[PDB]
Amino acid sequence: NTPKDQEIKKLVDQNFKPLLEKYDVPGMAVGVIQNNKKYEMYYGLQSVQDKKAVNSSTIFELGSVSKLFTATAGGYAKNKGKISFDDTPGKYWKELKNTPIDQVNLLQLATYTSGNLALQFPDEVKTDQQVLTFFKDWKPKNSIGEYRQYSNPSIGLFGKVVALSMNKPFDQVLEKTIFPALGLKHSYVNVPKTQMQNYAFGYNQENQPIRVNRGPLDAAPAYGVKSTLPDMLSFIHANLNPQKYPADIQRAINETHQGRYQVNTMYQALGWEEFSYPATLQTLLDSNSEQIVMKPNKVTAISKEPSVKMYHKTGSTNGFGTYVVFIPKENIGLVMLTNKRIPNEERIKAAYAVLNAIKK
Repeated sequence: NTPKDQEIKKLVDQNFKPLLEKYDVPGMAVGVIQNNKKYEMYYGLQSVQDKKAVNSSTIFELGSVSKLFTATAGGYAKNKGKISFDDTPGKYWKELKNTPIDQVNLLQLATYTSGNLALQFPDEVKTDQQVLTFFKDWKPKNSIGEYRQYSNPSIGLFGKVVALSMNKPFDQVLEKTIFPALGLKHSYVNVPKTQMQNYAFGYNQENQPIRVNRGPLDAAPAYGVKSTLPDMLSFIHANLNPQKYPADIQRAINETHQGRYQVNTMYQALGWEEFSYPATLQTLLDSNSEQIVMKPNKVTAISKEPSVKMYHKTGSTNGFGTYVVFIPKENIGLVMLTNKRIPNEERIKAAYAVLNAIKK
């Protein structure tokens, strides 16, 4: 006999701990939640030069996992009657009325099907006026709704519009409404001075300390959130148990679980990627392939609406890596946070190995 917490720690040691030496990663946090029990595993240093250990207070950058909070905020505003996903952005950002982008609906912005939005804002797009000009000069390429092209400006505009519909800045939408509704205590769009001692350095591919800095304000819905391992386990708990939360945030969480279309084996939900469960490892790897992440792909309507499903999301910044995954009917999920990027495939593979080996 070996206690469960030790069995899970041994599986994380076997599958995630070797990644630290393999990719010269300073620090890592891995959390598993199973049947509402949380297991937290911390490795390495949040700051190499300060010899400061990663711990339950360490704040990491979530990168594109930030989009899951934007999606939740959108689900919240929709089920509060503040927006319809059939609305267009010019209904809320009036300067976009009578522009081509005002033909694209909010759901299409949130799920990357406008037809002509690239992965990033151009480097020169920094001010609010440059963002306005960027979207005013947008013209459709592909037929709207036909093609998925993963796009930070696309979901950034969605987040800006959600915020406008709630009459507050997006940072306030998350920090004053969504994070508290989810019970998160150390999640931020802007880390306060009192928490800077807990904000890990990111480390670039030369193991030099860095931190996210760039992009316009309206990129924050795409990659601007920072959080801790306990907070991300609470967020997974909320996604596994939405019925335990008040009606408004319950409905918001459920909105993010609804698949909207497919590209091959991947269901695009709001923020989350969704898959039939059990999913093959290759299905999960394909979601992060160059073909899916970097190129436009024709979308198809959902045919099989999976009763039994799983969800995941990767995220990265220059100096950080994130992976979150959960499986509702196995009552289980996992979060990985690192302060150095490692290949997405390694994150997915390690999590797959751990989750499949944990005893039910």
